[PDB]
Amino acid sequence: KRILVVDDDQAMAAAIERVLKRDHWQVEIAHNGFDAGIKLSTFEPAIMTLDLSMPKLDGLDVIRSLRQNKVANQPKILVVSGLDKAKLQQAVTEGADDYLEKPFDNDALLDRIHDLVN
Amino acid sequence: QSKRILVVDDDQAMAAAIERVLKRDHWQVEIAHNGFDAGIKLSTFEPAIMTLDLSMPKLDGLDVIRSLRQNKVANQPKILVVSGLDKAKLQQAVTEGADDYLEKPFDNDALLDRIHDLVN
Repeated sequence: KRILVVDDDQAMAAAIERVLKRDHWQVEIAHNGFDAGIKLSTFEPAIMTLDLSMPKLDGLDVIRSLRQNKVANQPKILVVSGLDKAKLQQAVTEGADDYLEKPFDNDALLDRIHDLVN
Repeated sequence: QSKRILVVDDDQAMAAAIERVLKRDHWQVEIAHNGFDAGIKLSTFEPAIMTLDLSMPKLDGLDVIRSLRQNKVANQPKILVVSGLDKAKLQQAVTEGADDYLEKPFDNDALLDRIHDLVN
């Protein structure tokens, strides 16, 4: 029941955290790649939400590095789409498990999360 | 103690030149070009030393140092900060916990002196 939220947008990351805390999830937030990298084995989560509109983080390369470094505890990757769609389609192709598109409901978030583990 | 060094730098050529000097000096080297790879390799490779470039436009070296302190990572490497124009960022990195620094441009033997000083 551990969830890592990766987003540079602190207000959005906080808003995501609130909805997950209602649905009884333990949340950690990373605003950058390094912190996301560390928390992947320091917090050791089951699902990682990964925002694809981070100017200083490329989601594709996160997915790439995950499956090409033979990392243990490799979580389910829920990709959060926005401005781009070529990025989104090749993130799922690269190895994102499921996605959310802008805009998404709080229920659409939790149903995506529950479909990912069950 | 080990001979493992993680070189963190987005400049592929600078990271390759650092790696060449360390390899020739009998160190085992991995490279990360971005923060996520750096953070992943810190677990999977467990370096004794991490060299951290302060001129990475997508990585703030202060965030790396603070993330290591705040998450309380086991078996942390010693951090050699590699600094460019921003002198205030250099001093901030050192005060916040960087173990040593190296100012760019540097010679091969200046790199080696720092690396050897961290392990001695």
